[PDB]
Amino acid sequence: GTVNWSVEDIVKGINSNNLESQLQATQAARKLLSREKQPPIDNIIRAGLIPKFVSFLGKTDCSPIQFESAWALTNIASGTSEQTKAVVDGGAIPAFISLLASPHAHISEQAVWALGNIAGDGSAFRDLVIKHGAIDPLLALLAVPDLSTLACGYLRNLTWTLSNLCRNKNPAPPLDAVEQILPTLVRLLHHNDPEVLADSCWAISYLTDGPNERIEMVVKKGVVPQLVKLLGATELPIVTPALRAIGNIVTGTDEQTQKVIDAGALAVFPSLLTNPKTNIQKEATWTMSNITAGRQDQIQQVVNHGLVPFLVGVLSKADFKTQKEAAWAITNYTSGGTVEQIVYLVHCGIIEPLMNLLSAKDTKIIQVILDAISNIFQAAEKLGETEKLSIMIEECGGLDKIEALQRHENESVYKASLNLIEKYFS
Ligand SMILES: C[C@@H](O)[C@H](NC(=O)CNC(=O)[C@H](CCCCN)NCc1ccc(-c2cccnc2)cc1)[C@@H](O)N[C@H](Cc1ccccc1)C(N)=O
Repeated sequence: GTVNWSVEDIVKGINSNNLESQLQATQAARKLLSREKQPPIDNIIRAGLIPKFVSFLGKTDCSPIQFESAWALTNIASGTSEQTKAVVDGGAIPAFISLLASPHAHISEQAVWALGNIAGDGSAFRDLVIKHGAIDPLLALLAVPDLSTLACGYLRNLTWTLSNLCRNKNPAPPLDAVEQILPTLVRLLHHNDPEVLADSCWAISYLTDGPNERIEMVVKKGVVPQLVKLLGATELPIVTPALRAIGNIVTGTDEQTQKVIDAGALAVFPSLLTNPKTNIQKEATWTMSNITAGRQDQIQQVVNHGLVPFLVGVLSKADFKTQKEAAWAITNYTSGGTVEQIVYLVHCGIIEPLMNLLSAKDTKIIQVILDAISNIFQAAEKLGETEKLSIMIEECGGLDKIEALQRHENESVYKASLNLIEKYFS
């Protein structure tokens, strides 16, 4: 009986002095805003309905209209940024926080979902939600001895909303709020529900997307072994953020990187570096590029796990963005590796695919490769084997690729390749 109302009818209903008529119009409004094709959010907004919906949130005496208006507002707040703003400007945030305490689960859950949409909109709304004190009652809802006694959908919404409080940058969330949330998050990260695990991983991946101090704050909570385990999951919705998170951690200090290696991450990388999903392969290689920028003993652990041939593989054939990542991994490896580790690199076949990418119409990857070639010559210099390396590069057609770079637009390149020609090619 609340199917297909017009906005004018809804307004008439909501403007009556009759709580039941209001409830009926609100429900009608909810159903409109729920329809799949082009819900008329903006018409609803233009009709001045948000303030009325928000005031309906306070009707403790009429829980069904609390629920319908929460749902209606939620549909609106899950739209665009201006639509979300309209919900925030109607005073929704404290009214939703009050509803977290509702004795009716379906109402509390709706409030959880609404705050998640508002906080997920941007840094400023996220921080406004935190300032209105959302975190304490959100965490209080998860304060049970075993998470398994909570309804599955309920727990998924809470996790999702928690992950939005961790999301976005400029600024990152307040340090205080991260610390408040982190222990619950570590807990959710050990729960056995794929979606809760996915969203927990996303949350950790956001918190580790920053300066080493923020990375530290997560890593000191001991999540890395669990991340590595999730890194080995079969579900792509779990692997993807676990790898993003692991990728962020290895952009940190050598000590933070070492915890990733100690947890056994490198054992998962043969499958990641050959993963059929392009973005996994790409982020796996990025991750390697940060590990090969570590200490020589960390480069050595890459060698020991048999990962150099997989780096040669990615460099040889892959999506171009992934190959760019592999080039970095190589330059970083050659930059910091021992002479013996660089010799090993060449013996694995790095030279030919390295040269084939000198044909890439991209300035940065050329600089990166030319830099790597230079590092390898510097290793050959310490062994007096510069000439043998020269013959190697020449025979796989690499020399012609380098002379052609003499004839190149950018001159950071141009001149790097001429340094190479003069110095190592008669
Ligand atoms: C831009 C650059 O500053 C960010 N990436 C880093 O790895 C930063 N790391 C360092 O500077 C280390 C610290 C040493 C760490 C010690 N363990 N020094 C050696 C080093 C130098 C250069 C590279 C390099 C540069 C460019 C590309 N690939 C690798 C890697 C290591 C950027 O790529 N971030 C991603 C982008 C992305 C994420 C996922 C997929 C695709 C892209 C993101 N936030 O989404």
